[PDB]
Formats: sequence, structure tokens, C-alpha cells
Amino acid sequence: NLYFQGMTRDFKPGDLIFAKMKGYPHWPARVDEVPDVKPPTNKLPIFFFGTHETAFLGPKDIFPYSENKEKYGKPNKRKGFNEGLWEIDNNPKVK
Repeated sequence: NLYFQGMTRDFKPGDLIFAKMKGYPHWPARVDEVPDVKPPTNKLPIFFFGTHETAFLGPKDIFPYSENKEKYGKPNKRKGFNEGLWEIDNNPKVK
């Protein structure tokens, strides 16, 4: 996220996070390895737990998981969200 962890090199593959996208709650996710193309230069490859969807996101939309577990790690009605909360704590290497 902005200023606190605002560079792509603040994160590494395997790091667990909450990823934020417009219209959606902060979503349990992980940073993945770059696949591999011409990936966007100032973005990280993100895998979303529960839905298993993927995106490229900048550091501004990425929050460390542990620090934010109590604030963002609450059940949500969005489809796949609660399964995602299970994965991030119990199966964080699911592919």
C-alpha cells in the first residue's frame, strides 16, 4: 500500500496479502511468480484465494496479510470470499 509498502520489491512470491479492487472488499490473496509476455513493469502477479482468479496489481492495492488480518479478514457475502479466508490460513499454496 501507499508509502508503507509502496514498491513492488516490498513483496516477494509467496507473500500473503489482501488485494483491493474497485467495487470489492479487500480480498485474501498471494503474490505469485512472474509467468514467462511483457508483464506490466510496476505491478505484481496476484492470485486471489477462494475464486482462484488472477490479476496484475500495483503496490497501492496490496496490503500485508498478518498486520491486517483483524481489520480485513472478516467473513463477507461475496462469492468465494469465505473459502478464501480458509485458504489463506490453511492452504496458502493451493494452485
